[PDB]
Amino acid sequence: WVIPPISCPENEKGEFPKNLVQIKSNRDKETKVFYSITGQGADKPPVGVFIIERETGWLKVTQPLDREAIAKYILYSHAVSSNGEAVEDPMEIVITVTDQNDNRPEFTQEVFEGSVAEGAVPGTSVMKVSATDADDDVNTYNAAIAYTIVSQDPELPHKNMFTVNRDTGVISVLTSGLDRESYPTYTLVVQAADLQGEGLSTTAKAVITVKD
Ligand SMILES: [Ca+2]
Ligand SMILES: [Ca+2]
Ligand SMILES: [Ca+2]
Repeated sequence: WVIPPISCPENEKGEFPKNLVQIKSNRDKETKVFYSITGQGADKPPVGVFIIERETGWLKVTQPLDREAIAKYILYSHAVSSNGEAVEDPMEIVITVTDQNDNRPEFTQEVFEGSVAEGAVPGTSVMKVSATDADDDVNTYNAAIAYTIVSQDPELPHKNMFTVNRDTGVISVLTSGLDRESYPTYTLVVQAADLQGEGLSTTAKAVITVKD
């Protein structure tokens, strides 16, 4: 069997500090030992965001974390006898910051210029609007963006001219009518909303200039 790793849920509240796991060294009864820790987040920037009870070897986190700032922390423990002799070899402990969804997805832009041709046939791909999300796009949907249009303008010759692939944010003519003659440009309001379209959201525009 083996020892499992250590992950600590970001943005935690309750009271601080909090007990991660517990450290040891068989020189428990043989002498007196004092545990300490080295690394960033311990004895380096960020300064002591992690501490260990010298007499119990109880790891600790004296505040909340940001998986966007640092998702993983690497921490090293040491054992010393009351007299100043390392009894154990510096052991390494790894601490993972799980994620939570506190990031509004961000359209890479606010104004995505675009262009379509009159002929165009219902299916023609006109352009694409694109966004980013920094929450754990790898082990949570928390960075799963889902696109939709909010308001087209002018709404002629029909409400709902173009449409947008949710999954990839591409706009394609949805029905016919585009007539450069009377509606030369169009102003689409796209909306990216993470969590597969059930969480944080943002918006930007799309200017589809109909061509001859
Ligand atoms: Ca965060
Ligand atoms: Ca998010
Ligand atoms: Ca996050």
